Amino acid sequence: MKEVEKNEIKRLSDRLDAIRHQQADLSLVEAADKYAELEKEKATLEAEIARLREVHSQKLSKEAQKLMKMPFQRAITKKEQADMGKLKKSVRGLVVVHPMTALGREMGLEEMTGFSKTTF
Repeated sequence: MKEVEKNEIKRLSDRLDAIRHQQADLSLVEAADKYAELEKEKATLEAEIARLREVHSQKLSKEAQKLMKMPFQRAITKKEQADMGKLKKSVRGLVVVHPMTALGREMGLEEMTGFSKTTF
């Protein structure tokens, strides 16, 4: 489905990036005005996108936030790692997140993790 949502995060990023590079060219000495307002525009851009990303921190993501409040869960031993195929099917579709992947690096995971609504 793709959703195109990723294009929007790229957009607001390009906005702030262009602003701080614009303030790279602008010194606080030569632009004790233009640089200062751009600091304000920045300050509010942040405050906004962080008000948004506090909604999206308290509720980190949809899936993520529910993975955190899951009933039956763990980080999977090498024993059930070798048996991933019999592991995931018995649970009736388990949810498994890898540590070295970005999602696992960000949520803090140093081990292969699993999660479900069903026992395992």
